[PDB]
Amino acid sequence: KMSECVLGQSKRVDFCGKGYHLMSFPQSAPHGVVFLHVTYVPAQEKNF
Amino acid sequence: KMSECVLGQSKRVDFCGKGYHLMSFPQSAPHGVVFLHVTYVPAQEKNF
Ligand SMILES: *[C@@H]1O[C@H](CO)[C@@H](O[C@@H]2O[C@H](CO)[C@@H](O)[C@H](O)[C@H]2NC(C)=O)[C@H](O)[C@H]1NC(C)=O
Repeated sequence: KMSECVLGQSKRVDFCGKGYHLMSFPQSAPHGVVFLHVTYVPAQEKNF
Repeated sequence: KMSECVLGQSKRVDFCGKGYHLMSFPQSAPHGVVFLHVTYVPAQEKNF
């Protein structure tokens, strides 16, 4: 995920958050890593 | 695979069946899952 979510834009479904992946930012944690995932989500549909 | 083969279209080779991935349908099995992989296979080539 560090390579595919932070150093790129992934198309893999539900791999870099929920929605359409735009970008991610890492944060360190005591014995691990926290990813902040920024996604695009559509809203307010109409029928045509 | 449930995320990437069923909830979307994958470009990963051989991850969602043999051929060019179109779509997949899940089925429940006892203690497991069965994937029905729908693929696109070209046929009847000519040379040019
Ligand atoms: C396209 O042309 C090639 C030859 O350039 C065909 O390959 C030949 O196929 C025949 C019959 O199977 C063999 O006897 C030859 O040995 C093959 N040639 C070579 C050099 O391998 C090929 O069959 C053609 N493709 C189509 C779809 O007709």
